Amino acid sequence: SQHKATYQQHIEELQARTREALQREGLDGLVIHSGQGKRLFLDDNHYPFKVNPQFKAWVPVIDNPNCWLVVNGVDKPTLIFYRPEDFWHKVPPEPNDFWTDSFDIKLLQQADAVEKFLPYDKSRFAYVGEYIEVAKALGFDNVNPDRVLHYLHYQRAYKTDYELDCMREANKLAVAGHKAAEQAFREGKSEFDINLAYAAASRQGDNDVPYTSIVALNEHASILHYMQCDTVAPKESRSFLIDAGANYHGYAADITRTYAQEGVHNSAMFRDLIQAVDKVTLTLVDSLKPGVAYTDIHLLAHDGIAQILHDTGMVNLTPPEIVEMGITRTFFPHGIGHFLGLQVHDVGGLVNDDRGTPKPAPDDHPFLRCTRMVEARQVFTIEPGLYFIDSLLRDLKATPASKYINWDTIDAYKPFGGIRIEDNIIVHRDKNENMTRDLDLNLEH
Amino acid sequence: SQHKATYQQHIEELQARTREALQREGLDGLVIHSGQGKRLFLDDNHYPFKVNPQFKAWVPVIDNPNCWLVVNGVDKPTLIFYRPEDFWHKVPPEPNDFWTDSFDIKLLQQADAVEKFLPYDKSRFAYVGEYIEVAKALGFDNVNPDRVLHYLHYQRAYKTDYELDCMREANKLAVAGHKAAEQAFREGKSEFDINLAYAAASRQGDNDVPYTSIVALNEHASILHYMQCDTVAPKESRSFLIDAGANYHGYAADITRTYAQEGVHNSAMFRDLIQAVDKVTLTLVDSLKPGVAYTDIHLLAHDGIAQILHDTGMVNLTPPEIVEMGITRTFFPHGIGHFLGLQVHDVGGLVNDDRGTPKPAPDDHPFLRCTRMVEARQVFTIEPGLYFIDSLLRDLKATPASKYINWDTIDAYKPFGGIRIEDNIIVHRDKNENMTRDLDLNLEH
Ligand SMILES: [Mn+2]
Ligand SMILES: [Mn+2]
Ligand SMILES: [Mn+2]
Ligand SMILES: [Mn+2]
Ligand code: NI
Ligand code: NI
Repeated sequence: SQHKATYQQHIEELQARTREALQREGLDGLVIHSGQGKRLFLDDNHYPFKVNPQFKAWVPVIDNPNCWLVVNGVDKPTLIFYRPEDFWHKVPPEPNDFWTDSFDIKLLQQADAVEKFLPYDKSRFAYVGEYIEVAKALGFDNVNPDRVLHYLHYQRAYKTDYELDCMREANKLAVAGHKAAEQAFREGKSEFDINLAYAAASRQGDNDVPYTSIVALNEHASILHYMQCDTVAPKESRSFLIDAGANYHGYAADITRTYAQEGVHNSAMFRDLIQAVDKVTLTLVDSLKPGVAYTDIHLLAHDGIAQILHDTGMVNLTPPEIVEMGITRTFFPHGIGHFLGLQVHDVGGLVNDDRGTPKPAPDDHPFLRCTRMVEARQVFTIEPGLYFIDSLLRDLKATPASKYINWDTIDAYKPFGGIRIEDNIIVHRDKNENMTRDLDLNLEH
Repeated sequence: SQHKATYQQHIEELQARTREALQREGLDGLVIHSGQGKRLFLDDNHYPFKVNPQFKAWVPVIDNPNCWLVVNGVDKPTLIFYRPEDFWHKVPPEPNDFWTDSFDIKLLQQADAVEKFLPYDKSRFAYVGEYIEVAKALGFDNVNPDRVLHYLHYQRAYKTDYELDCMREANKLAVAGHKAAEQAFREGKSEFDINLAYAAASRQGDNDVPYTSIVALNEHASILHYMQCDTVAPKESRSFLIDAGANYHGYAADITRTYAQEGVHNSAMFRDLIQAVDKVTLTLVDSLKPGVAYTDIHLLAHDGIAQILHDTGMVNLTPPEIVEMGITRTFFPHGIGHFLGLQVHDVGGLVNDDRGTPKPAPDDHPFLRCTRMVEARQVFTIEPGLYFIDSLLRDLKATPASKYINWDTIDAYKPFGGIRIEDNIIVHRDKNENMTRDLDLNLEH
């Protein structure tokens, strides 16, 4: 509907960035490697193929190993495109799609035959890719140069119109999955079956999604990296946290919702806690504006969580006292969000400039993944949370801060695990676009 | 029900094998590494963890990186068991299950802290694992010694009672998936949705199964490594080939079935072709007996396929002439089957002895994966096929053999793609156990 024209503009922007990167490093071009198949130890099975982000940054070929871009920022980029013809393969038609006019395409039938399409004098080129020993054999002395990658990673923060469209489509697929997952939860289904419901609606399976989904019932919602999926449902399914996304052309969505089951003891109470976290998400989204330091968004999240901890009677101190004593970190221990793009935890969040000068997170907020200034064309997650994490509550109970905690109230919330409400937002010059809310993903459907 | 006693016997057999391997190499012990997490290039996501087969050969811990066995074939094996306690992890109870009494278990909280549990003098030990640079840093000069691995791989052919039980359970899960997949096909569902139906019934997802499933409709059934799953069903779904398995404690099932849709033009004809391939599978299974050369099973398969090609009028030559002219290879181009176990294409199929002397497949049958003599306690796949592979038919049409082919008959079968019927069989001294058929997986359900 608009992708060919927007893609051609995307290519012009990438060519411009490539010219600058090449000037900084003193090179004539880059050779960008999609990757290779990875064989299991002692075995003939392979790992799922995961394309080099620097390759899919140019072209929506995400499922094809042994492909190579040769770019100089001036000429039409060369795409060496892997297309074996052995009888056991599904041989697709030669590439022909919205993107193909942008490239000089060379078909490669044998991965080991790639030298014939590469530059003769590689002294002037840098290989960009994971297979640094392969690049060495092929003759590249310059591999993954920091000046090039720091510059490209910095610019990756600013999405082109094409990229923003791809991210909108990824959000659409993810939202469909999310709505189906909520229904499956309310049907009493296991974590495993809820995940299949999400796959069925998003049309994305476990090796299509851009990160492994968190599908967590009851107390599992307190476990931030909960990776199991139980195949039997709990006797009582009272709460549900799902963190799951989708890919479109290699661009990610990254969405979290939390739910309370109708009819269980204290359902309304937990539901209202979810609603309070939701209001923090939306308030923080409104605080995103060009010029704001993203660290201030993180600190503002801690202020919101403190207000909830106070209002619910969980902590018998004033909101600023709850913050200043460090108590909010027990309940909200991770970062407020991060750049989103070709990678889920997208690149450039902890640098100050395009040369890679570090700007690390504060010491008391070590898991914050972005400290950049907010600007137009950036895409962010905003993901406040409030959890009842047994290990951190136990640590807290053994401190002097334990006397301010109403442990009866903690015990009432604890069986519901925790809460996170994560949206994906495009920052524009004069407004924000909450892709997730624009698709009518709120709190119950 | 019987697993603790059978497992203890399994451990005694492994200790015996370990004593022999150690004697051949001149070592005092092995250090066997489960593996490590693999990070995506430039990213913080990880590949799905895949356990070292030599580790899961001892213990049913298949989802845990940074674990280490120390074995000498005499003492109770040491298991260094990874159990980090950081707040973001689901911390399970300390290991306690049927297998745990067999080990001296040392808990490891930090992967990089493993040196404290390893032998001081490593000169006498061999590391067995993928992370050979890690082993070098830790001080092992002996890594993956051929004498040890050739011996252990040879003995892996002969399954213990415990292993046979695990393989029976894997077959049970796979069969459940297979029956559900057939139903989904007959409902007109897409490849993608058929795969979800299989997951739902087997309770195994894309990263649980021991190989990526082939889920192929119509002409896709002719594509032996068909890896796509279309998300929209064809206008007419006339045929279905599914090659899919399951894991139980790291042991694989590996099953293929093919189906014809009721009511389509030429349905009965294709159905009858499936039935003829099925009769070849069953006849070949009866030919498996201790003392038989597995290569003779492969050649016997070619005789059966020739008989079908003759009987159907596809090829206007006598059955032995069809074989001797090489025509059967166009229709059945892969091997008749392979050892099955901890790995799908299980180890030791192409060696003559326990020192690794090669016994490669014949030149005219290069994809045959097993040339071993059949013996009791071995587990095999038997997987004859008959396909209509456009690339090979085109090659054939350009040869003098083209004049013997009834291309009208080929054109009638071609839209159905192809056929494979694969069972998993345990060879006993006096009989075979067809695990797959024992679970009532035949041709329509
Ligand atoms: Mn996120
Ligand atoms: Mn997330
Ligand atoms: Mn097989
Ligand atoms: Mn198979
Ligand atoms: Ni368009
Ligand atoms: Ni048992």
